[PDB]
Amino acid sequence: MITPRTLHTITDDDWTRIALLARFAFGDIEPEQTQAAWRSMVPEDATVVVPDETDDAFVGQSLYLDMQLTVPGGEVLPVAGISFVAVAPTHRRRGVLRAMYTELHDRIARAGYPLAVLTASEGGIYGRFGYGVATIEQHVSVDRRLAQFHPAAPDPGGVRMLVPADHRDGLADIYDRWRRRTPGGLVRPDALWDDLLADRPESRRGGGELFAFGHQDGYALYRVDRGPDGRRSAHVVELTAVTADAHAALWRALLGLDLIDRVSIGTHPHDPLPYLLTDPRQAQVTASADDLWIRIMNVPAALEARRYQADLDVVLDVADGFRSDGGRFALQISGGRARCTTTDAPADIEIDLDVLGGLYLGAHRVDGFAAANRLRSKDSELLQQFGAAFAGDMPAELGYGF
Amino acid sequence: MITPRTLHTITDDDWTRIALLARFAFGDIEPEQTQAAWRSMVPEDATVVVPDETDDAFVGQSLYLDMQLTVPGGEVLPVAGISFVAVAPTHRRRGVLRAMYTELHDRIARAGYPLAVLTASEGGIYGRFGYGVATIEQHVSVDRRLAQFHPAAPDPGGVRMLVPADHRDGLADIYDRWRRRTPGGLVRPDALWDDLLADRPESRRGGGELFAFGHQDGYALYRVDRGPDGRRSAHVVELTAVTADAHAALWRALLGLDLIDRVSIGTHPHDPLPYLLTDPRQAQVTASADDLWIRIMNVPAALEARRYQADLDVVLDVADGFRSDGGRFALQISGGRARCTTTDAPADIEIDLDVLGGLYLGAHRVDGFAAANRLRSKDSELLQQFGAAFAGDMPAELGYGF
Amino acid sequence: MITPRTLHTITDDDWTRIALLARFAFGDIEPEQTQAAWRSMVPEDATVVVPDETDDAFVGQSLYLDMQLTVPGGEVLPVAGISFVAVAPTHRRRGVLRAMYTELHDRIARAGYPLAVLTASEGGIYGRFGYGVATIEQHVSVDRRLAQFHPAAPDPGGVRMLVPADHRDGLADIYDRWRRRTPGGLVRPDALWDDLLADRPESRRGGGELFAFGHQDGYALYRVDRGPDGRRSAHVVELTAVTADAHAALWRALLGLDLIDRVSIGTHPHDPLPYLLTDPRQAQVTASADDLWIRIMNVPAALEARRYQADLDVVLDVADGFRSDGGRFALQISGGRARCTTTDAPADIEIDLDVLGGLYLGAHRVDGFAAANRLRSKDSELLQQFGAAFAGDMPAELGYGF
Amino acid sequence: MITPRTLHTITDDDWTRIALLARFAFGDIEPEQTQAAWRSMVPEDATVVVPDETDDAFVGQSLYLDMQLTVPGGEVLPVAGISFVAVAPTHRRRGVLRAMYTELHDRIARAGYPLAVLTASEGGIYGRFGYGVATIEQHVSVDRRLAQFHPAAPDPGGVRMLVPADHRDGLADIYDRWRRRTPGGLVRPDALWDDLLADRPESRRGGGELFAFGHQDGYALYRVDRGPDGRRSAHVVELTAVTADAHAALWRALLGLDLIDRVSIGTHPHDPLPYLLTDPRQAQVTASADDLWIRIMNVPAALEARRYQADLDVVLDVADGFRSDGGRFALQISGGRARCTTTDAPADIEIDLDVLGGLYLGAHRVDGFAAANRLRSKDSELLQQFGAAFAGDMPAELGYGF
Ligand SMILES: NC[C@@H]1O[C@H](O[C@H]2[C@@H](O)[C@H](O[C@@H]3[C@@H](O)[C@H](N)C[C@H](N)[C@H]3O[C@H]3O[C@H](CO)[C@@H](O)[C@H](O)[C@H]3N)O[C@@H]2CO)[C@H](N)[C@@H](O)[C@@H]1O
Ligand SMILES: NC[C@@H]1O[C@H](O[C@H]2[C@@H](O)[C@H](O[C@@H]3[C@@H](O)[C@H](N)C[C@H](N)[C@H]3O[C@H]3O[C@H](CO)[C@@H](O)[C@H](O)[C@H]3N)O[C@@H]2CO)[C@H](N)[C@@H](O)[C@@H]1O
Ligand SMILES: NC[C@@H]1O[C@H](O[C@H]2[C@@H](O)[C@H](O[C@@H]3[C@@H](O)[C@H](N)C[C@H](N)[C@H]3O[C@H]3O[C@H](CO)[C@@H](O)[C@H](O)[C@H]3N)O[C@@H]2CO)[C@H](N)[C@@H](O)[C@@H]1O
Ligand SMILES: NC[C@@H]1O[C@H](O[C@H]2[C@@H](O)[C@H](O[C@@H]3[C@@H](O)[C@H](N)C[C@H](N)[C@H]3O[C@H]3O[C@H](CO)[C@@H](O)[C@H](O)[C@H]3N)O[C@@H]2CO)[C@H](N)[C@@H](O)[C@@H]1O
Repeated sequence: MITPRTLHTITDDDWTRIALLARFAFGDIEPEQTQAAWRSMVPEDATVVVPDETDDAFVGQSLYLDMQLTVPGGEVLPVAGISFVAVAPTHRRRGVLRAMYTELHDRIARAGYPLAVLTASEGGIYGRFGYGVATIEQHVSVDRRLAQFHPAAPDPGGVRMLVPADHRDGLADIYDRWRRRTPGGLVRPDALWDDLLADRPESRRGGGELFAFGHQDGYALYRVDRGPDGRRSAHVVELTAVTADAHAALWRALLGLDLIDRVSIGTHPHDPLPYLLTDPRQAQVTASADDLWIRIMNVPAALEARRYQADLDVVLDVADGFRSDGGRFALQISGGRARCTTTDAPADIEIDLDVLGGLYLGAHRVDGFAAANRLRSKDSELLQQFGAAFAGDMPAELGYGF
Repeated sequence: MITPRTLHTITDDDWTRIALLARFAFGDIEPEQTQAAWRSMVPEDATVVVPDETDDAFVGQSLYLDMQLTVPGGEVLPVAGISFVAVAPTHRRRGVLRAMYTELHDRIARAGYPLAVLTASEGGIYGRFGYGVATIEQHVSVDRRLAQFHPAAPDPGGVRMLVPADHRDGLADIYDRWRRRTPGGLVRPDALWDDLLADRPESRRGGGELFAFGHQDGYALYRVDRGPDGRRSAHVVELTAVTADAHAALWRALLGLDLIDRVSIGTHPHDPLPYLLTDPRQAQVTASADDLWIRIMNVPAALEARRYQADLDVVLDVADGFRSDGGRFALQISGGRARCTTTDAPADIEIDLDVLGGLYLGAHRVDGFAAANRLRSKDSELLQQFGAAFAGDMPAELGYGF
Repeated sequence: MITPRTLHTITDDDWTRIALLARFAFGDIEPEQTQAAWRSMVPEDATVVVPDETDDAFVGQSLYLDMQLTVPGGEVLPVAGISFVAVAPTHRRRGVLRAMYTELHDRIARAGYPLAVLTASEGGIYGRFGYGVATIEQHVSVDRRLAQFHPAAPDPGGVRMLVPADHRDGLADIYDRWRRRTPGGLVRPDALWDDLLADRPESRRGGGELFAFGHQDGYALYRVDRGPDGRRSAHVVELTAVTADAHAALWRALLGLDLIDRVSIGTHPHDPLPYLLTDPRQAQVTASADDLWIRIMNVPAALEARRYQADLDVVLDVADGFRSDGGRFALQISGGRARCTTTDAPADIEIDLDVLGGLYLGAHRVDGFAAANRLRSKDSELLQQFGAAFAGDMPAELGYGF
Repeated sequence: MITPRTLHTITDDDWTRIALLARFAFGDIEPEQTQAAWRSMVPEDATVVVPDETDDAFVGQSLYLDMQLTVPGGEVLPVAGISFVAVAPTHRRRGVLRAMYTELHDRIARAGYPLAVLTASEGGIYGRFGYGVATIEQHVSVDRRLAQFHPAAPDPGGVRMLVPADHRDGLADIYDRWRRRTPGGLVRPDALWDDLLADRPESRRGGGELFAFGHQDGYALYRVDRGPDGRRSAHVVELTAVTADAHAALWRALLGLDLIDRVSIGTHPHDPLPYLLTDPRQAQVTASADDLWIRIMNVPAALEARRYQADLDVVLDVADGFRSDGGRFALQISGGRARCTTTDAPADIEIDLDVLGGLYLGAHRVDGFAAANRLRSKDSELLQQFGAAFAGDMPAELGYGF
């Protein structure tokens, strides 16, 4: 009783049927405008579902969004943004997920995309299907009362107080400038902008209505919120800056607010904030989570489209235990650019598709993977070269979650 | 108007004074015998104090340890380790601290040391003097019952259950082989060993009673504790491993304790553990914090000491605002080795000595300091090269605190 | 080089700038018709703001409300209620505050107000400007199920349960009766009652709709809420009694609710609630925090207005390091009343202006101040006599906060 | 059934009976040396027990310690400190406690004591027996990191660190100088001093070993304590200060412990500590609670021993539902000194014996009692004159627990 039919387009009864299943698997009723916004991002032939005994509702679902992701060196690639994946609580353990994934990857594949990307949702299983953790989110916390900036620290001022809803075109532009300069940057449709700034109480979790700071080269969205204390603290929801001074002047404004005791952000790994303060201990790094996951769908494409931090000439055997996207490729990186030729010479390096996925925005070291035999070579030193080559120019940051 | 006094040698009465201040200053301190080992490690003319208006106990105290740190590429350097620094709460008011630091650091240079090192005390100002954070601890924490090793991951066995005090010599040179390999490695006199494996109730601190896992190329000391819940959790006091075989093996043993709920450790930034499991989410990285602070006491000595990761030719002006260990240097790095001579040439890159110290073990990135003007160049990729070169290839781990 | 600017009258696109600033600066934006009411209370030429270089929103703002304060002895003085003072977290450190406070106080002075009053908010630098804490607020928690009145203790009854809104006038009259009897007493404009009984969800925390109790001489507003447990307790929001029996009878009421585990109230220091029980231990006193602060603007005006508890023939040297309302005064107090007149004699007692302020409503002892050398006299008993004089019969208590 | 007998002295076998019953009723068995300390204090014919059927153990116990309370004006009286009151939880609800108290209070009365005193515990019924709350213990905490002393504030200097053990005499001497100035000052026998510095761990509340700060005119005693999250608060157990400076100097000391995030203390109502800080808000009053309770045994003797702050000539009717120590009394106060003789004329103020005991150290304001009818007079300004007379120059602080 398992066959998946790929929706050519998402009718209003299909979406209703999907927002039912999705509601069970993900929690709240993301509001009408938020999902419509999401629905608008779905290329056609991009929704694989599995119906029930009587085709009244769905008992499995998936889809990818049509996205454009920046990779190191600056190129944008179109990526397939896998999401709204759910199998009914009732039908699990009967292999619905796998069936539906194969069909969605053959659709993702035929539709052209070089990379597939997701965020991890609880209970998901991703490694064996070839997805690796590509970016890291690091929650960092500053007690504003004791933080005090370093002498050398920039102090560019020129930060306006903003109503975010009134500067859609303004913000969205700042974001775009950063997007083009930062790996992990997704393009964000006017749809989502419209929907973010709206400040739906629903999507709202973690504070009240939305405050915003503005700079010619950056902006910051944050919410205030009280604890059991009475004592409030600020949570930064997005802080996007395109110049160092943007970034600095914003952090300066943020620790400006006398109302609040702490400010926390969910940032990327090497954020400059601590180095801005006289003493790094004043900023308090308190978690490191996975953010963006990545299945490389077409090796040569993906590997050539990005730039490299060291030079390397090697044959690379990619294991793929789900599809046939691997094989042996000849990686040849010359002045930080690659030419990734299909081969059947012997290999220098064996790598599982999920770990090629992960290295890819330069967020990892071969150290963990190698020591875990997901990254093999008779030649210890070459494997260090490989990692250096794949290391990132700039710290990856996913633009937004999906 | 206050002059400090260098003690040619620390007497029983001195030490009593020193112990008394350091108790008020650091909290009811180590046992008598731990104190005895630290004392053991203080060379001559290495103690600076500000005597009380009449000498009973001191108003100000500082000394340094004779130590031996490992730098990248395995060279070992003698380093001065600034410990038991403290100003009696009754004189934190009047500039005692700078007085001692000036004298103590004078002493440290008269003695030859290329580096001064310390771990941070609450209340200490540090970069002012040229100490920068040079290594990092991530607090990783795995939920045993849900963790799961990767199918790929090595399962070498080789683990012996241990009573720790009973293989003091064995453990001790596993740790040496490690020390010799890892940047950050402090030598560890047997005085310190016998103190730790003595496993004293006061110096137990956070948990129950040391357990040990032994292995031909690694050990793991841990303590179990249970809190209000009724449920236990292991905390790893130290895990030293020389092979990735030792490490996997040790970690397999660790996540084998049915007794245990979570297993916490305090380790370096790019630890194999999460890569060893099927889903990097099973391991939960929580907090990242400073470990080891460095002040470079002799730029050419220390710069020539380690090895590097790109080539580099640059003239470096190094800004010290405490002593005069500053100045313009030719930094010439090829094939890893560096030649660093003093010069009158115009500088390509300015750098503040406290950030030169931080970068010294390969720990950070340039982006942060650059962003804050603690590191400048009109050429923006000269910087990117400089950084690229100072980077490490073994994550730096401070050997123990002091 | 900043010149501030007085708004002779508040515009609509003036009130817009002010709310926006205020929202950035005090957490939430209180409901519209809350703002409407306050703004209703701002007299002419009583708003001081600082425009941006652009002059689009405000980067500094402050204003006073014209009010009506009761002092020891029942006299009622007009008082500048300093409110909404706020500085954009962007132009911080630019000392706009001194620029504004200095104009806003010239205004207050021109207007002829004897006192200025405020409630404190985070970051507020207040003593520095001659403000002093003038009333104290004790929080109290009775656990109903073990509480029980004393045998001797009044049981008048006469408490109706009310719906708050419907007896707006009735409430208002009762309040007013209290006000004229109780130093601390602010007049409450009808605008404000309306907004109070209105009970909009947005400035309710913590609890639900607003329950109430009505005695001929007293009333009690409160909210109930489920906490974590989730067991319920009642926050008394405001309880006003003119006679001991309304006090008794209302407390009786409050403690007879059943949902309730405990009843909590913020109230003044010598509240007879605990004296009303068989054991004061039933009535847990939780905190003691600042409420109303006072800056004496016209020393003679203000001193003369109230009346006193001891006699006193002393020469006062009020010290003011912000403005110039200092000087030496012959303060002679005979049987209640004081004639304070400016003079040239040397001093007996010297006294910082912020101290005179806090001492004004009686709720301090001179001991603390004297110890700090904020209250200096060479004559030891003179000081203790000053205290004697400035004490008061009715415990001071602010009417409501702003 | 119940017939209490009054031990002439305590024999070693009698003490074990009491230590037995005490453990059941109080939990920790105070170390041997503690118990001896108290035994030391128990005078002749001062122990009252009820034995059980076999006459092997006791099923009800009580005694009083011979003590020395300091009352207003600085005169010391001998007071009977009721201690160690127990009833076997087996024989509770049989009237054991009233029986025991009645005889204990003749012993006290016939002994010649004008005051019984105790620190309340458990349940703890105390009102009816004539005991009222006499002194108050307000808990204060200071976030050390944020607190600043007011510029005006003494910085007297003069504080040393100590091993408090090695300074018992000079400590006790300072304590003595304080005890004779402060109402509530108990005399502290060497035995007790010896037991406090004994620092035994099974009587150690609020931290680890004892720290000391000594001044010639005061000392602070505190423990340090580490929270779940590894940050230390330091809790003062005793801060005895004989002059203003010593008080300033010691706080100035305490707040200078970089180790410590907050300091806390259980102190008296009007301590100067918040007044010493530039903003009183950095100090936080966090509880207010009963300390010492008092029963007046002999009204005339007691009222004559203390001094007063006003004058009055009144007939005082003292209620008493447990003994007949009440009566009507001519109370005339002038010069702050009172003569009090029995009189048969008719009364102006009728007073419960609770509230005379409670009002005795000048703690309370009479408004509370009067509202609750435990204090009564027609003439409403007579109550007011009574209270005014009964207030106290020095804030009262119990010397130590018992
Ligand atoms: N594949 C899992 C996905 O889970 C989704 O649910 C959400 C979450 O799972 C995901 O949360 C990500 C988290 O994975 C991730 N490890 C870290 C990240 N901080 C979170 O994202 C969060 O931060 C960014 C703000 O910059 C926002 O874009 C996002 O709304 C917010 N929830 O962001 C998704 C969108 O808010 C979808 N319900 C589902 O379509 C999809 O399948
Ligand atoms: N100069 C500053 C120093 O502060 C010191 O303070 C002690 C602690 O602050 C320091 O603790 C460090 C901590 O700062 C640091 N941020 C991280 C580190 N993990 C802790 O160290 C801890 O872990 C290591 C191994 O992990 C152990 O060997 C060590 O005993 C343990 N305390 O280790 C020191 C000794 O435990 C000393 N009191 C003193 O010698 C010295 O003045
Ligand atoms: N300068 C502080 C001013 O506070 C205002 O904001 C609020 C707070 O400052 C103020 O809070 C005060 C608090 O300061 C104060 N130290 C103690 C008091 N418990 C609180 O007030 C609270 O209690 C009283 C009744 O008990 C209520 O009337 C009041 O609405 C309530 N918020 O009550 C105001 C709410 O009406 C104004 N936005 C602004 O003028 C400025 O922030
Ligand atoms: N309640 C009756 C008494 O309780 C005693 O037990 C102890 C406690 O009751 C009493 O604790 C009191 C507390 O009741 C009291 N109402 C408030 C006070 N904070 C506590 O006292 C505490 O702080 C004081 C300093 O103020 C310290 O001297 C003392 O170590 C500490 N116990 O201090 C007593 C001894 O430390 C006796 N076992 C008993 O003889 C006696 O009947």
